Amino acid sequence: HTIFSSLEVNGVNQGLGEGVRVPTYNGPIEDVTSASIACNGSPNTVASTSKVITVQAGTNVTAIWRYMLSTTGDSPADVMDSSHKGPTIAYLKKVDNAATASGVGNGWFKIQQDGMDSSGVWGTERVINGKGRHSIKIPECIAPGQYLLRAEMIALHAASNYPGAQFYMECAQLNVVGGTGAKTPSTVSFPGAYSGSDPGVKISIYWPPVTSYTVPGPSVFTC
Ligand SMILES: *[C@@H]1O[C@H](CO)[C@@H](O[C@@H]2O[C@H](CO)[C@@H](O[C@H]3O[C@H](CO)[C@@H](O)[C@H](O)[C@@H]3O)[C@H](O)[C@H]2NC(C)=O)[C@H](O)[C@H]1NC(C)=O
Ligand SMILES: [Cu+2]
Repeated sequence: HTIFSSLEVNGVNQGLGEGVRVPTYNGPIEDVTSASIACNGSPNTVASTSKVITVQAGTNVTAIWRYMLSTTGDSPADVMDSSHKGPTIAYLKKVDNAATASGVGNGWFKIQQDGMDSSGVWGTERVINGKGRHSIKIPECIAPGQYLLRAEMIALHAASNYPGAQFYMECAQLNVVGGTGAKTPSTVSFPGAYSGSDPGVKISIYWPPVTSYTVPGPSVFTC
């Protein structure tokens, strides 16, 4: 249970719910076929925001994850419960207007992931123990313009069967400046990219103990 509730750009937090479409409730999405897998949604309620955050291509934004919207601390229990082991992921989607576009459909490409490392430490643990900081590099070679940023943590502690995986995601509204447009990504759809039978979605992380993990979705886009 966790919420991506603010974005940091160049050392500066842009504000709670400012340019990030936040739900009030920190519960997961569980159905990978639901339109809610894109930018959260029903049975949650998601707030709108008219703020679009300007970001320089080639630099990093930081998604800031908190247990609740009211949370003010940054210790592990203020981010997410440490049972919630799994990957962190981030995607971009070019849109005409980042304040009104839904996220649902084709256009997403993956720009960041952190699965399980050699020491069996998971991406989510690095965020939990890293003050909730999920750092994501905006590619330098993409076309400038309006984008949605989808930042995600997947908790796999109850994912032996499907449904079981817990998907925590929110979408931020960006204006990417300075991109060269040198490369055009191949894209996937949400819903569509993840299936219930994917080996990184339906997985027992205890029996046997995992030493390699396949993060779901397409491969990472690089310049
Ligand atoms: C900007 O965002 C980048 C992600 O999109 C991020 O890159 C990642 O940084 C981490 C650590 O800084 C790297 O992780 C590993 O490095 C060594 C082996 O490579 C390990 O010993 C560490 O434990 C750690 O897991 C990621 O590999 C790296 N990913 C990529 C694609 O470069 C940058 O750190 C972010 N930059 C800033 C300034 O925040
Ligand atoms: Cu939870």
